Amino acid sequence: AHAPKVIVFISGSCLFGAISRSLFKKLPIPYTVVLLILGAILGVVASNVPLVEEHTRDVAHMDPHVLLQIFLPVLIFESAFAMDVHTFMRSFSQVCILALFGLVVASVLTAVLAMNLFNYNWNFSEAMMFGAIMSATDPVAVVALLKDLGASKQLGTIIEGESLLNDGCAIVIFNVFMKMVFFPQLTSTVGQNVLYFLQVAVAGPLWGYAVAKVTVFFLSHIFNDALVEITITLAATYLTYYIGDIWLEVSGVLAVVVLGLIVNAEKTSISPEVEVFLHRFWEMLAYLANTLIFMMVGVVVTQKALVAVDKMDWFYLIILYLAITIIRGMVISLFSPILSRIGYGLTWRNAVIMTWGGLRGAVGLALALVVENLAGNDVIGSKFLFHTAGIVVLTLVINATTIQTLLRILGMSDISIPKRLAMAGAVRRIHEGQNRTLNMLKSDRFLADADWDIATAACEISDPYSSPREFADMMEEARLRMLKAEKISYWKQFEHGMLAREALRLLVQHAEVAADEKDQFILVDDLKKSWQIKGIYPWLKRKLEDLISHHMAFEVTINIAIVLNIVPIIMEFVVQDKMLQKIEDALRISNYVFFVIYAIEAIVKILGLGRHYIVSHWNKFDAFILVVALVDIIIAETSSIKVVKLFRLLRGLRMLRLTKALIPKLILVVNGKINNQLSLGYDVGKGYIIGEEEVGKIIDRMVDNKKILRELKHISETGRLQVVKELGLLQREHPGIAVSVKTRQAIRTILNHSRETIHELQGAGLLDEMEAHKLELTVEIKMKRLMNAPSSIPPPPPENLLKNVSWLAGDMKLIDFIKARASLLHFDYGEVIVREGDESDGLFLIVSGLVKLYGKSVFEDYLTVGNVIGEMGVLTKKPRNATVTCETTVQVYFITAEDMNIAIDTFTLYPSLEYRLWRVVAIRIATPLIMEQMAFQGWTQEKVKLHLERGYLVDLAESHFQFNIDATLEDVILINGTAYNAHTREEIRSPCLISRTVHKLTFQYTATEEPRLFVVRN
Amino acid sequence: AHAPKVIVFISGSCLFGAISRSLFKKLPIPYTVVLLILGAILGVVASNVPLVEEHTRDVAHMDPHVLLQIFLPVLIFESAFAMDVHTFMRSFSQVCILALFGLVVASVLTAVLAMNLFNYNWNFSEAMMFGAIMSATDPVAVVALLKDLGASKQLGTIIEGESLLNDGCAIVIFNVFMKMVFFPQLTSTVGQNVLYFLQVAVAGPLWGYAVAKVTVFFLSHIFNDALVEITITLAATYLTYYIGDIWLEVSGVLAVVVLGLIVNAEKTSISPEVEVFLHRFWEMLAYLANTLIFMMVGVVVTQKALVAVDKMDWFYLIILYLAITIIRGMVISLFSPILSRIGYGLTWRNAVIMTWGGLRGAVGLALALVVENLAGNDVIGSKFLFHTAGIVVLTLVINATTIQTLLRILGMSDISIPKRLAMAGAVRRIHEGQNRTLNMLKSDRFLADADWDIATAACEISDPYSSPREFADMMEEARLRMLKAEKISYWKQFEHGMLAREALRLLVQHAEVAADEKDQFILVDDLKKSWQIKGIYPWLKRKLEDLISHHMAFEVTINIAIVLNIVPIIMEFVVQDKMLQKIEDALRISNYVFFVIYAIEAIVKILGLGRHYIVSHWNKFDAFILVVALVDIIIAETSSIKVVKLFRLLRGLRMLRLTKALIPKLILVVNGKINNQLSLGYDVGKGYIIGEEEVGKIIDRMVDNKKILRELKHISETGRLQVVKELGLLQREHPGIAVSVKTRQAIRTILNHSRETIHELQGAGLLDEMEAHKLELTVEIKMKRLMNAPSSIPPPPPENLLKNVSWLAGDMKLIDFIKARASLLHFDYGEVIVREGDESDGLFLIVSGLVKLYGKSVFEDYLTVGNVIGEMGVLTKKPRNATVTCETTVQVYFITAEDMNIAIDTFTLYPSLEYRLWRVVAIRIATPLIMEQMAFQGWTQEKVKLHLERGYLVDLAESHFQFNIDATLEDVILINGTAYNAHTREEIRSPCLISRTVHKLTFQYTATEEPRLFVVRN
Repeated sequence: AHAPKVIVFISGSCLFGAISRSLFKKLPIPYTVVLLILGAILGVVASNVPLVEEHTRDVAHMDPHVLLQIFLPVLIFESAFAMDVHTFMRSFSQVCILALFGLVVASVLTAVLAMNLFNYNWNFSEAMMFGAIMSATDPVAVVALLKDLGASKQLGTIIEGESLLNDGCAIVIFNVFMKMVFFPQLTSTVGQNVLYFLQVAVAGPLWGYAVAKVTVFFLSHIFNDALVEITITLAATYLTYYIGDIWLEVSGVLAVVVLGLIVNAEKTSISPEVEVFLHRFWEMLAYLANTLIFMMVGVVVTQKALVAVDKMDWFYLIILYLAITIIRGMVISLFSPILSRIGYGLTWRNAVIMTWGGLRGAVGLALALVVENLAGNDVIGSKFLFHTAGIVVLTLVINATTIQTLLRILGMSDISIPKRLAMAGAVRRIHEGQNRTLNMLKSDRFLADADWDIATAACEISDPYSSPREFADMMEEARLRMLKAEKISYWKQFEHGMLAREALRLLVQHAEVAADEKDQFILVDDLKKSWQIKGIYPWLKRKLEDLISHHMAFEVTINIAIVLNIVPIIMEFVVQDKMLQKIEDALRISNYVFFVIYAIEAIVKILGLGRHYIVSHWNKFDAFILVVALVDIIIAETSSIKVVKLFRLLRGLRMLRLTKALIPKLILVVNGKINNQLSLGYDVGKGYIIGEEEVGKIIDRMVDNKKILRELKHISETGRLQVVKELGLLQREHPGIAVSVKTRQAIRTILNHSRETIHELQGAGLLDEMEAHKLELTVEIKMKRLMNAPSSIPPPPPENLLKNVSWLAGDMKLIDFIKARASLLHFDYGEVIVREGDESDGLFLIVSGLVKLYGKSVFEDYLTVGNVIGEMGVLTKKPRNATVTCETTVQVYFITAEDMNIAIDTFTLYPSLEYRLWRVVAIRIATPLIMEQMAFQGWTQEKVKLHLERGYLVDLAESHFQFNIDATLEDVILINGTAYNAHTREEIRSPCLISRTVHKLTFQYTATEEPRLFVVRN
Repeated sequence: AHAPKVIVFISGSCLFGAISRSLFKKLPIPYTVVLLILGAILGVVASNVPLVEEHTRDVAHMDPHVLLQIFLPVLIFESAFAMDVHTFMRSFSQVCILALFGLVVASVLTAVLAMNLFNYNWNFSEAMMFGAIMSATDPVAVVALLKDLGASKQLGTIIEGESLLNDGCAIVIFNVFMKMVFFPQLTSTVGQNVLYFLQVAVAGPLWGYAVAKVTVFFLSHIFNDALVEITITLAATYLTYYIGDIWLEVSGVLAVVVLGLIVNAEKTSISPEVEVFLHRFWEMLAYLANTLIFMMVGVVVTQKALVAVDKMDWFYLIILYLAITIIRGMVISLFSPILSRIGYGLTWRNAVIMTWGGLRGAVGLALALVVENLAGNDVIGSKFLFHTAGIVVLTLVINATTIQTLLRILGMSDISIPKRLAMAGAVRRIHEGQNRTLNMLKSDRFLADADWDIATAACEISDPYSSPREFADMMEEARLRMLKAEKISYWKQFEHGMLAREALRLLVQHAEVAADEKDQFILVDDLKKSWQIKGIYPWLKRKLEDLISHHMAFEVTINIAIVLNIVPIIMEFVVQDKMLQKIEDALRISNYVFFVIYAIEAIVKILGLGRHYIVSHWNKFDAFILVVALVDIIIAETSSIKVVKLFRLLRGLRMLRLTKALIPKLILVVNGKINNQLSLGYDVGKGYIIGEEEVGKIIDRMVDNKKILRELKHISETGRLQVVKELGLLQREHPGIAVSVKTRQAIRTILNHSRETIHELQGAGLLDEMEAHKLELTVEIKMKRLMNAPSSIPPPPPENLLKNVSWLAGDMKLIDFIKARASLLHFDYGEVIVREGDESDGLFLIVSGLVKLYGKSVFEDYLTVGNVIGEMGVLTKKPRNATVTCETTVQVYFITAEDMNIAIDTFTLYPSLEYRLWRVVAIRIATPLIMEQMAFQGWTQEKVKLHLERGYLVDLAESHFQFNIDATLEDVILINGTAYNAHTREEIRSPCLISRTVHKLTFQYTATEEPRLFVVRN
């Protein structure tokens, strides 16, 4: 059979690709040129040696179908799949203008040249096929350099996206003109041509979109089956192309492009193992396709093409190379007035790279082989193949090698001083670690006599990269140094999962954009562009909710019944539109019986709802459709004008009333869009707030100048406050979406720490490897089920807020008491709930709204639902520390200090209510104190809070003296009250970090300021 | 074209497999039965609806070639690839006996039944095809249960290996009898039949072995190219099959089996990413093959088979099911007298599982489809397909579901108390961690109002599994508790890379075997089976080294010349054996010119070496071959008997002398085999020593009974000492191999810690993600280059040992001094180098041999090259602490205390020589002290040593008082000398762990016992 033999030839191609790719890794020329050389050699061998000709001929040629329907889909999908979708969408308008118009203009100009330069006397359709071939690109070799050098990352994204769209549209143009040349048909009317344009250009992406959304839907519902996900992705990728191109005659390649982009975007719905597998799998297929195409080009160019090449063809080829380079540069320059004003903009030297980086590749060669096959004996196939191969070789030899020197000359290969210094520091760190390990290993019993001259050489890692004027100098130093601290903070937040990858990239992009620009800091108005939702979706949401504003089984039954009955309707009316004696009778009978049994909705609803049945708007349509069907059924017991109008009405009216059930789902879709935008804005805002709170502890130990310190601290806080206000406003604008976004991240954090506990048990050897996977898989299934959480969650009632406060969360009997003794208060904008210095009246738990707080230790921040205000008012029993003002309509539970005192004095079990309240206060006191001692040591706020979570209040009043052992402790904070050192007799009367040299403490009955102390176990 | 359509059908199969696999996950029946049902439905549809018949018929049938040459290789290779090779090799004799003989006996018995039960009147060849089909297996559904239950892991390995070999040999038997039935040929002679048997049974595995070794060779030389590795593996896998089955007519399937097993074994030569990709890729292909085969079976069984099935065929099918189950059980029982005495043995209930677990699968169905296609219109194809499908369905419905209940009834589904308790503890740990994180999250500003009723329910992980008599009870408790501590230690050593995976599995197997057996502890003689090298390779090594015992370019030129000239020789003599006028003349001329130019070896060597040229043995053959060629060339200037003998001699003599160059490489091969065995033994011994040294610190805090304590401590040390002796002996037996094995692990440890430093910088955000990958890739390329390190490394000279001692390793001027003042001593067995209580004479650095040490703090251990003996003899200047005796011929550098005192008093820079010596002493003192405080806390010895590596000696004598701050320190050990507490005035005169409550220390001029103190920075 032929299939084993083609697999054999594919494996031969595999090994030749391996050889070429391995040996010429040193040399600058890419391996594809070596594959062309090998193809040429194999061609001459198979020509002069018939013993191998008769074997190889059977596989040496490829039908147009295998090219256009296997190779091109693979290449185009792999290109669409490896792309970073988000930056592409960020630059879509620029990349799409450049691709879709530059392709047309470049192909037209190339076709004009091919008619006027070459003596081949081609007509315009042939020249346009030629231009479409010569306009394809393959910059995989250049985007790699732009990624490695790191400079102008947006340029790499733009070039790659342009290549993707350019290749897709080039294939479409080729498919048109190939038909006009090799499969001519009679002149179609303008209307049919317009429909054909819409079929290829508009139906394609829409078909891809539909299949992509269906595929991601199903992928979101598969668990513990990597094979099913992989298989579904592959089957969808091929069926999209085949059904599009063959059955629908819709542009398959564009649908495949859209499918790749969408599936890449929705990567969160795919388990990570399947993600990495799919990336490597499509890379492998693209590699095989490239090797096969290049070797086939060499073989057939020696066998069939070069036998008909004249001395003038080489001159034409050189002129063509110059012409296409000039055309591409001219196109880019001509659109520069537009591209400069959209997306990323376009620097001159970026335009130079984009011109020079236009490598041609496998797509053009595959199209040239299609032409060569279809042309048969005509010279046009040989001319096409020769010129395409010549251009490919010239670009891969000249451009693909000189691109590096061009990057150097234009001044872009220079790696920035920041990154160079970071690399040098990291290398020295690694080197010191190696030195330590070398010493230990030398000081060991078993490996004492290893040849260290070999080992030390073997491990050596080496560097890969090798007064007011003074006040402005120091200011620019501090500016860049602070932005570096912000970058570090954003990465640290990412690694623990406080940040989504997209939020991280947004923040890092804003930080590097702020670094290169003069006198700049991260602009809060550039962050606001995230959570400021575009009004389209809110508009739609309120509209649909307005539009949607008797047992449960009835509507389920009727909604099923519509789907059931539409099949008879369409079956009959399509037949009547197209044009068994029992079948038409059976269809009419089915219509009549359906109309009869529709009493179970019509009259049942009329009687159940009573006279007011018609008040509900949709029941009016329910009556109307029955009225129409009654007449058009009664007619049967009594012409063209009857039937051709009934076939309109009895279809149209029956499908319409399904929208009543459809709207609730579109509401969910709008909610999902709003949820995604709100979640991204929330993540970036929270990340920025935390980054400012962390960098605002580092700067006090990192700039000396006590004027630059104040200016940077002011810029930091004036940025922070706007965000903390706006995030509070977002909740009020869209409550339930925010509630869902909060619950989701809560679960995510819990699951991450559960995985870390599992890995700790695994590394400690307390849990088997096979048991570790079994637990981890449940962790992952829960994590994936997070993606299917409702996009909106109903906000909890206030009693559920009381039920969940950290200190209330315990005894049901205490919760019942607090229900029995509480009051609910409501306040308007600008009402001030708390003043400084007033005596304690009770505790406030805010259940709605946003409040601003102010007071000297200043403290200008805000609080929101679930926060408790006046925490120690009944513990310390002293004048208020701060003022609280309503920034919004605010609702709180107020429980009087008289109400507290009873429970305070009565709930005295070992998990004491006073103990719980003081611990809630102590964590808040302790966190800044721990940070001020460790922010430069590298911990984040959340690890600080988890570290303090293990701690407990010191059980004083057993006796008023204590000293501790570090074998049972690791940190101490004095929260409140008066204490004094047992050795030095120095008093401590402040919230203080108890330094680790403080040996022994003693206390006394300063009854107004009684002590509390907090300690952490190892 | 046909290829796009077959891809479409494959994608349809993909989606049906996805549906069946997803929906029936709850139900017990496997999805393949659902695929058969779907195939049946599709068959009846395509039968009664010609509109889809005309479309589907083109793909519905499959040629025998696509089955036998695509599907079967894929299935067999995937089976061979997923297998754990090492346990399979450990049980190979048992599994191979059972597979290769049970297959023959079962197929013969089934064929006899098929002749005698069925009225089909088959001949013996047809019945043997039938038996070969019915003897195939597919236990993938049962080995999964045996892996999940964890009981009888060896049984899972045995069943899986039996299936692999059984399927391979069944395909071979089928290929024989299919030829005899459907492609008959004339009766061959017995000799040709014997050659055919050798061609199928012996040449197959050898061809697979050759391709496997070549493939792993090339894979060992590829770096930073995952695609090349993947591509080469796939190309090799298919070319092995194709070249074997088609060009060589050698059994392809067996070669594929051997290739899969070998490539799986050599996984260390493949980058891990390529490993996981290949596993998932072959799983995917096997899944596709299974789905396609089952659906095709359903389609064709409805279209062609069931139309010719009678009421008696069902009775035959049921009788056949019973018969094959009985036959398999009988075979297993009959071989039980043999299988019980080899490999794993065979428990009765294991035999019951193996009988009931014999699921049939895709291989039998594919062979049945081959028969059905070849039979054409004959009833035999329908009978074969019907019976095969019936057996498959019966086994998948009955056996595949009842296997779980059988495992329960026989008493194997019960999970052991140890694992249940471990799971309960791990679950409670995870639950407590979730509780902590829940509390913190509640005590947070941003997520305060998340619906915790949703979150807490969402994250909940749940348990998956739900007096002398008293002295013996306590003894069995301590025995099992110690073995559990050993298991933990072996896992902890693995996670940091002190152990190879195989060494870990050896130790864990020995630990669990020792746990289930009564009154048992890990037997040192079971560890010895690792490093006790079988004598074959040492024998070969010495033999080849004996056999192998004038400018450099000459031999390179001649070794190339032999390879060059053999091509003319073979080209001429094959032609003369087979039977251009210029070509034969040119060949003779080439022979004569080669003989003439061979003067450049013959006479050049004779003159260069002189008269004694003939003394070297190989020069005698060099002269002999020239003598023979001279006569047979001179003949041309003067018949059959001439030519047919010259064609023997002038070939044979020319190839022989290449063995002189070949032997040096075979020496390397033998060295590699010895290296692998020695390395595995070394790893297991070192792991056992460290495990005993760690568990020997835990037991003092883990058993109360001070008699069971002594007995277990004695069993531990008496095991340890034998290993520490034998590992010392191994070095002397095979020096350079041991040196290479030491250097390799040194580099491995350094690279692991370098990777950890990189990940630390990455997590701290100090290094970019893209920079982190760039460094990590260099780390990985170095790690992979470790695999190509020489298998033997020449032992360093003594001056290189002096050059590398931890304290000598510094100033070149000090090294020069030590060269200037040193002495080298040699000692025999039983000479005692050091006695207790003698005055200091100097320091010993051992450069060769093994010495035993003894002394009260007892200390009964050994030391080896690179160890220094008498470390503080010139520091403390007091009577010796211990006795040292030569266990072997021993050589040491002895440098007199008089020689020390000068350098001690002169090398006083900041990196003081005395400082370095005291630090070398201090680490040795400090390590046990840190372990005794932390062994139960979970640290290993190596993390202890790395922790101490950061520490330094306290710079006393600035003033004799000090106190420290934990913000600059983390641990303290007092090494030697006299100190006293500043507050309590208590003296300290012992090597002591300075507990963290010790605030302040003071010292004094007790000149005989001056103090040294060691502290660790954070």
